[PDB]
Amino acid sequence: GSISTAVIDAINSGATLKDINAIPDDMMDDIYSYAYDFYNKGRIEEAEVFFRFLCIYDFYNVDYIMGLAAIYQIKEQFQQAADLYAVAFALGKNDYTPVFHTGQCQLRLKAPLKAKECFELVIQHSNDEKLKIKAQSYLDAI
Amino acid sequence: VIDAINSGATLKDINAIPDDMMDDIYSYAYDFYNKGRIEEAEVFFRFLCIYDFYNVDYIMGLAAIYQIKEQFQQAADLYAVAFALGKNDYTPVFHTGQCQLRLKAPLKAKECFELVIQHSNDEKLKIKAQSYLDAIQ
Ligand SMILES: c1cc2c(cc1CNC1CCCC1)OCO2
Ligand SMILES: [Cl-]
Ligand SMILES: [Cl-]
Ligand SMILES: [Cl-]
Ligand SMILES: [Mg+2]
Repeated sequence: GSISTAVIDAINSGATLKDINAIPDDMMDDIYSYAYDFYNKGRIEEAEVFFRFLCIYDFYNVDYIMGLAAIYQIKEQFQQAADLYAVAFALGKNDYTPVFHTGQCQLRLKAPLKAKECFELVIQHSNDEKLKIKAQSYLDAI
Repeated sequence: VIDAINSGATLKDINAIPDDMMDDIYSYAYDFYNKGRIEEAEVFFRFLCIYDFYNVDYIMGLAAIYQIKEQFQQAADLYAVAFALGKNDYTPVFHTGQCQLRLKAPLKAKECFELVIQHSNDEKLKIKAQSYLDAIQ
């Protein structure tokens, strides 16, 4: 998966495609919009390939990581999604949506204590009042 | 092994080396590190991360090696993976902040140390993070 690629790239420490600016920003933006065109039409497998492609080229990009994590969550690959949401959070820091979705994933993974901590984190630190209501609704059920 | 290469799995997933032997190799990697045998520690931590990319302590060991060698971006990259995988541990975020300072990105560094202080339950780590924050202009 995308995380394995990132680690192998770091181990080998050779030149990557991004290191040589092999795909310009404007082309990456286009491929990202094509990925969502597929996603929005229900073509989830093609969207997944396009987001994997984006994450091979530029893994440490919140928008690419969040798109892929969403696909994994829909596909009920909850651990893979949670792992990617955590990468997105560590890169973004100020957006608590990846924490909220991780909490959803942890519930499905039968880890309610982890899920509770995720949702409490949202309520304490997010300034998105609507996200906080959603998180509280999950807390009410645990 | 070839199947794991062709199917993306880890060597750990197929129990290619016994558990206690891997423990020994990790200990030897750490011995090299503590003795300043950085070239050998790097080989050993790379070996460990090839064996199990998903092991947070293996990743952290290689990231520390890269940080010592002043490959600050490469260290920061691994620290982001180490965070995402690990068990509510903000230590990789703290070291990312150090890396960002060395990369002349003090606002990114500040956000790292602030994240540690807002969400870590490691009091000693938060003390260190605050000392860096106190110093950031
Ligand atoms: C912190 C960061 C995250 C996250 C979830 C968390 C919070 N976990 C709980 C807090 C105490 C331990 C369990 O999902 C994305 O990134
Ligand atoms: Cl938020
Ligand atoms: Cl580097
Ligand atoms: Cl900066
Ligand atoms: Mg508030």
